[PDB]
Amino acid sequence: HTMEYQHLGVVPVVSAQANSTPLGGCTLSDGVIRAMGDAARFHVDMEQLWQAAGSFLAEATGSEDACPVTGAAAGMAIAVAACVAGTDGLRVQRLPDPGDQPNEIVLQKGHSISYGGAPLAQMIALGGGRAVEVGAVNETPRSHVASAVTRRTAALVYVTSRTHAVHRKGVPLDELVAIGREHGVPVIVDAAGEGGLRRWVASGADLVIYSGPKMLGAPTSGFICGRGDLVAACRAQYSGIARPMKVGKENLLGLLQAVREYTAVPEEQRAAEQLERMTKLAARLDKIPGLSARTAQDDSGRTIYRVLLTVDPAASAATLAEEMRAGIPSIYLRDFKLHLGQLEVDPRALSPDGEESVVRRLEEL
Amino acid sequence: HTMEYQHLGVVPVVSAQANSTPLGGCTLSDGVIRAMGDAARFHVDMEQLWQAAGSFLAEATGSEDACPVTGAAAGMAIAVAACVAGTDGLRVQRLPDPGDQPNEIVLQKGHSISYGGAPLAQMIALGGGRAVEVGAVNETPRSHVASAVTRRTAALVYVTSRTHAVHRKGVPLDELVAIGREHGVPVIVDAAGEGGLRRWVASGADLVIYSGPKMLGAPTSGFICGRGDLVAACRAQYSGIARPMKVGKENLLGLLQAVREYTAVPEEQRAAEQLERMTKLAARLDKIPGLSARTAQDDSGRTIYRVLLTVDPAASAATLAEEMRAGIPSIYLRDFKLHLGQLEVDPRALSPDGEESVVRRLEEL
Repeated sequence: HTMEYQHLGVVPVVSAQANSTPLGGCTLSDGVIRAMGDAARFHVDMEQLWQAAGSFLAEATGSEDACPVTGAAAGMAIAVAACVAGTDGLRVQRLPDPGDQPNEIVLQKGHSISYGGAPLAQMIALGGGRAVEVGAVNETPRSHVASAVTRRTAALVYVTSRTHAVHRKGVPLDELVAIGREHGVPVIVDAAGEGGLRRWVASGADLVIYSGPKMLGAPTSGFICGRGDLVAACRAQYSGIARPMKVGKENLLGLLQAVREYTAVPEEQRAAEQLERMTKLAARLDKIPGLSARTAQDDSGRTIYRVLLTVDPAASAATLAEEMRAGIPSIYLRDFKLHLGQLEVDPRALSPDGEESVVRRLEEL
Repeated sequence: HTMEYQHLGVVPVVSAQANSTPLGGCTLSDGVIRAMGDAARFHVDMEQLWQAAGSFLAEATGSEDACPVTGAAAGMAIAVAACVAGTDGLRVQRLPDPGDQPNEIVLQKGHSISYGGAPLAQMIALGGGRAVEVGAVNETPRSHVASAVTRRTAALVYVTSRTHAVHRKGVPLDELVAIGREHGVPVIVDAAGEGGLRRWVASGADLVIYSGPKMLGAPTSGFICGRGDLVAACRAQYSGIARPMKVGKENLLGLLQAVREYTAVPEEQRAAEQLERMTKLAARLDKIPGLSARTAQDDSGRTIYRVLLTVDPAASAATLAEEMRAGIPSIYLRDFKLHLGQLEVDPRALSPDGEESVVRRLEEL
């Protein structure tokens, strides 16, 4: 019959570390799945579909236009290419050679992140740019950034993630927009796993990048929204460095159905339901022998709740984390606080049956 | 009479953000002050004093030898120069020109910190080296570091601070030592504000840098301890790039008296006294109108305690922080958690009269 994971010997896993790309991103709702199936039955003008999908994604973000991509990593490469090559078909097809165009891409040292091993500076190089890192991980003064903007500067890159990037004594986004407007250089925003669909565009940034499977519950996909002229320069890159970064019509329709369902549920019900589900889950874990648990808000200051595990060695935090990933139902928890002897259970990719699969696997030790 | 701060119009300040360099570092005990005064009355062979002070500082750290410096920033420059120029008097006096010596200094992207605005890579350039940053702030695989070590590599730099540097999915120190021993390249450790005087040397690193005023309660000073041959190459740099980084005999004797007093008080009494003093201080603050307080261990996982303030806007966290630094007794608190609407009160530079100066200044608002 139809091939499934069990046919390939791939047993599913339990994701208690949110929508990780190495874990397939996220699971789709029945509506997202059905949208991918209906789009796979007809031939459509992809230029007309891209223009229509862009206006849909721009309205949901309050921006001028939008351009779908495969994800946040491809979003950065295309956004940089749009600022370097523009819409000239010959310059587009000559990238990553910048030719005679300014291609310096300025960013703070603390924002030099990696996309699953691929550095953000490598995505800048694919788009014909050269990364110029300013400041240090613990400090980057505003004057350091403004002095780094010259006639050879093509764009400014800002990473919003307080999990993968560091912002301590850095330059805020509104300061970068003020710097960009002062010299006339675009500002590119990496908002890969951000839930706010309008706050980052409202900052005045020219291009804002979202990843699909992170929060919107979409298949492998993404989009770049912002100013109309630069979003138009993004689309032109699909005749160049963005040609290998294909976006199938099934992924795009599945992405639009994910946004329509995301903008329907209010953020209050999604936060309250998670806050009450993790409060009930933290009680079941705190009663385990030699394990303390409590509901804790996101340390970065977001409306996301999890269960901070206190793996006291009287009952090893590092050894116990590997024990969960090797059981019969493979379970992946957040281990960023393993140096503090702690672990976390993220509910953003955890099914109700997945919650029971974690309490049972924990009770067996 | 004798000139003091009041004669210059400099009014003292209250340090609730530990021993910050911009705040004069730290205050000295009566014994440290007396040691600086007694050393200022006699002429001594500085080579004999440096040899004697090195053996004293090496015994307290369990290393082979030690070399005093002005502080952690100068420690990095001299340690790099020791790995690049060695002990050749001509190469020492030709730095920061490396000549024909290998001068690549490999470090993780997350460890590219700054010393009060001066980047760590700039300190590497002063010592005749070239910084090679590997990986990203959120990830740096071990293979990335080992592949970056070539015949042109002079040393490996590791920053221990979990406050100013990022270690998330990075390379641990014992892995760097294994990499250094594999290729035969020294390992340089920035342990500026570390309290452990022996754990970092015991890791096998060749050179370990400590800053005086940070934890040891010393005047402006510092030292580099580690392997004998490289510590000898550090001393030779004082005929070169370390000549402007003078260390007066008063600062050095004051540093040794600080180490003798530090190794006398057990870490149990210093941690218990702080844990009980901040527990009593957190109760006086939690009773303030619209302010919650509690004793919290160091988020990085250290035996240091502070009072996490919950500045609810019902009674602005950012505005209230500036209000404390502008009062009649200027008070500086930790504002690294201001994005979370919080603030901290560090007791490492807070006198008992300084504690009362903070509760009174907080009660006046």
